[PDB]
Amino acid sequence: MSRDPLPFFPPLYLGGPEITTENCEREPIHIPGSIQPHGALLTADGHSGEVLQMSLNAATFLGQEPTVLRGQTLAALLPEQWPALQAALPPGCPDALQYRATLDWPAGHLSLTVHRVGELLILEFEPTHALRNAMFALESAPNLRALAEVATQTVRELTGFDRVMLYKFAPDATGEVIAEARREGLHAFLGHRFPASDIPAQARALYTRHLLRLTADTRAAAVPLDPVLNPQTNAPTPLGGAVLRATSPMHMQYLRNMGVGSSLSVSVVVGGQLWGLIACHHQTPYVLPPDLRTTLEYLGRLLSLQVQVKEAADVAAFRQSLREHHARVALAAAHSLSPHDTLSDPALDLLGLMRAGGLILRFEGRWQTLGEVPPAPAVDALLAWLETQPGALVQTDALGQLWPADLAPSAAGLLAISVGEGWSECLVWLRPELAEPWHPGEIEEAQDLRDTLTGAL
Amino acid sequence: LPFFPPLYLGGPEITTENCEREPIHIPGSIQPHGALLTADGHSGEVLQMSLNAATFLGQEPTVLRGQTLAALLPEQWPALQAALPPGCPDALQYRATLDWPAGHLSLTVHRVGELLILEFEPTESTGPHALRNAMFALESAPNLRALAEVATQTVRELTGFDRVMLYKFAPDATGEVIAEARREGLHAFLGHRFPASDIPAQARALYTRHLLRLTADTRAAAVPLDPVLNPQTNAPTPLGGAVLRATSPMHMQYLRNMGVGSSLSVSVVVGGQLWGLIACHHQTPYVLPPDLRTTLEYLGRLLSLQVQVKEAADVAAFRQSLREHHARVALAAAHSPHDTLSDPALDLLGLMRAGGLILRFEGRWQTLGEVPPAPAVDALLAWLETQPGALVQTDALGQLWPAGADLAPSAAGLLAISVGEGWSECLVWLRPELRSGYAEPWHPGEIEEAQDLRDTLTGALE
Ligand SMILES: *C/C=C1/C(=C/c2[nH]c(/C=C3[NH+]=C(/C=C4\NC(=O)C(C=C)=C4C)C(C)=C\3CCC(=O)O)c(CCC(=O)O)c2C)NC(=O)[C@H]1C
Ligand SMILES: *C/C=C1/C(=C/c2[nH]c(/C=C3[NH+]=C(/C=C4\NC(=O)C(C=C)=C4C)C(C)=C\3CCC(=O)O)c(CCC(=O)O)c2C)NC(=O)[C@H]1C
Repeated sequence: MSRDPLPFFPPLYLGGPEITTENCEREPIHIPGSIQPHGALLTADGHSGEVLQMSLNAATFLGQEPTVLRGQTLAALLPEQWPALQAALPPGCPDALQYRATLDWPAGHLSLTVHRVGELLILEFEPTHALRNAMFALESAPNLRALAEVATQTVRELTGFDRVMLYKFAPDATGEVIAEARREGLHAFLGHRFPASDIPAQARALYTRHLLRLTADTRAAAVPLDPVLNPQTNAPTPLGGAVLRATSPMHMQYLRNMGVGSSLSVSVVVGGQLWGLIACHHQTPYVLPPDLRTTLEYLGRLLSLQVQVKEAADVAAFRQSLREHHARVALAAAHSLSPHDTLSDPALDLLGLMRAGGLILRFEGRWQTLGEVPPAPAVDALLAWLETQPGALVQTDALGQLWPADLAPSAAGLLAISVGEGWSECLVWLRPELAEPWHPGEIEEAQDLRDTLTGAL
Repeated sequence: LPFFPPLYLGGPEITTENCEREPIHIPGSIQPHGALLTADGHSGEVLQMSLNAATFLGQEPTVLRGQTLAALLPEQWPALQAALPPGCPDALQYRATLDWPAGHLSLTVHRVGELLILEFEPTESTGPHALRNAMFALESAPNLRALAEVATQTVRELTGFDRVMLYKFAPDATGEVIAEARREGLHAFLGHRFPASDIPAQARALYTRHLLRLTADTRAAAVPLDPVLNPQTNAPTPLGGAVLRATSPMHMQYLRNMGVGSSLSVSVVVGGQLWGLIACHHQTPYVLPPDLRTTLEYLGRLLSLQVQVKEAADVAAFRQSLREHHARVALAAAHSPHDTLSDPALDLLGLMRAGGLILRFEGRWQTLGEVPPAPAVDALLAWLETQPGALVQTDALGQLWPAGADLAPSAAGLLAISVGEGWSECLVWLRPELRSGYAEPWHPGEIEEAQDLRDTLTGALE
């Protein structure tokens, strides 16, 4: 889930491998060299504004002759916008930043979206309060599930989409539909789980930076960029920040198998990490208007923050229940005439403090244990390994990977603190293999215990 | 003690002595840049109208009253009932655009009790999308101060307002301008502190529920509702959820003293509590368009969450630098509280950057540092006993506790925690007045540190 994606294969127009379920992660979805036909795309030099590339539908769509359009400057094409465009998108700005305008064209009202990648401007053209009311229901939501339900119902009312889901990522990057608003007659996805590869790592990475993407018509063929390569670089044009970017054929096929005619998702990003997706399906082709997409992008940002805040409160609520327990222990440690007698007291329940299966206590050149632990030789080896570790805290949810593993029945997870320096005196909490991850609160609680014990002893 | 009656019910004239009792939610009047109707929730019979309704709606108030929303708004009336069902929150709004002989007309409707309130104002996505672009700068902001600066700069670019401030409330409801974006030439309010009464309790309460309010023209007279009382109840019409609500005259005077021609603020609400305000000033009258107001309401919601997150990070960063000291204190508390907590080695004074400290335990008290004399301490402790909860904190003890204003040399700022219930045992950190009546504000990290101390001591002593 946090892993960097494997490096991309070349695209099909550069003779790249055919994409299968075995090589999902390596499809270069960001450089399809093509767009969706409900809009037109130009690329232009960031300095001169010379038009370098155009989609093959762009001449017809803008009503200019191909030869005339290619080579023209944005000064000539977009005299009113060109000045504002340069100011809004200065060199080195993020590629997610966008200049947007509304044009009159000989095709009525036309939406223009511009963004910058490297030395290249990418211009996308396409034809062109209920949220405010849902904000109360969003704020009121007493938990993540309730919030998910409100979000999906809200988005469905906004868009008219036949299905709207909140898809939540597990730490292994598998997903679960935790909420769903759907048209009567459709079978429910609610509660269904899906493998990591249904949204592969390069997609999840892309979706952490570019927060909305869509397929307007799942039966429509992509329109190529001409030339397909960027003349500046003689390399593929990055289209990750372009909403008109052509969708992965693999995914479009998957959509068609689901009888989905149109699709849209918005990223839910929490702590720089992709938490989930607002996933929308329509049975029929549907170009969602640009202004409504803006609304969904806003909803995504709001929901992201609501999750971050709610999760922070769960953490704080959990850590509060470790202070009461910690106080009991600090009290005992203050009076202690021997850490062995005090800390091994079942009444103190140092096991339960960390939701551990086992605990090793070493003090005064001897150790003892509570709960399920490895046998004495394994404990001795564990302690000998610990001595080699720098710092005063070691924590792992898979001891095997860090310390190559046979202790996994009782000691798959490990959390150890030095009570002083050198690990001559220490506590080691152990957890069995499924280990259940140490909560960040349990880690800080261990740090607090280190201080307390270091002082008291 | 209750709100005073409004002026049209012969209520007291509002002064600096009786601020908190002005019923700002029932002024029985609106701002003249729009029109307001009220109507029965069931029948849609028009019950009240602003005396200017005629300019906006084309018809005379007397003529319009008695007609139904079915007759007046045939297209919207069906949708209006569905959007605002009985018992819905009063913050919920139906909105529409109407065609009128003169561009268009913006209609905003909301429901209070058995009453629908309809607001009409003239109207004509640059703003919504300009917000989208600012979201990156908001997310990027590395701390609360930087976030505050981005927020104010963003709002100023959206609106064109001459000044945009982020006003943060202390827990005693005193405030500080923690960020400011202003036109060239204006003197800065940044860092200035203001007493609780500049935004009084009933205003702050209203602002926790209704998140945007404005004064379009600070020299323009409010337009009365006719009749002023609600025929349903023979009582004042709640206008708290109406953006056209007339502004408190006291506040409008304050705005004029500041050379403010137009004012708008958005509530920053964090944990159901008013955290602060995005406060906007224009030197000249300015009706912000309805669509831009919608944008600001959205920004306020977003910023509320961004503030909570960014502020939590500042607190954690601050408390990390106090961990060694905190541990020392927790260790000592785990072991007579008088002997332990008075120990200079613990330095409970320095923990909170305090000048003084009162320790009450076992029916006696003692002090460290600069403190008031015994009778003042006894009075302070007696006042504390009357306070609800287990934490009292103030950066200006005088404003909250007027009899304690004379303690300002040693006790301008106060932070007190109960170690039992009822304040029989407590700690009181004191700070001197700044070299008026304000002490250096308590950092939110020092507050949570105090809460942690409370828990530890409460547990250890029981
Ligand atoms: C070889 C890899 C495969 C693959 C590729 C793939 N998938 C996406 C994007 C999406 N896949 C989604 C999956 C689901 N949609 C649903 O409705 C459900 C279940 C109810 C699932 C699991 C979703 C939501 C997306 C996001 C895009 C969207 O909103 O429509 C991509 C990237 C698409 C692009 O941006 O170009 C790729 C390459 N899909 C597979 O199933 C595996 C075999
Ligand atoms: C004795 C009465 C007083 C009084 C009452 C009062 N104040 C408000 C509302 C506001 N006061 C604000 C204060 C400030 N604006 C600034 O620019 C600064 C500092 C530079 C401060 C301290 C603000 C921002 C508001 C909100 C309204 C707005 O956004 O303009 C009310 C309620 C107004 C209403 O909603 O009807 C009342 C009754 N304020 C005083 O200062 C004293 C004179």
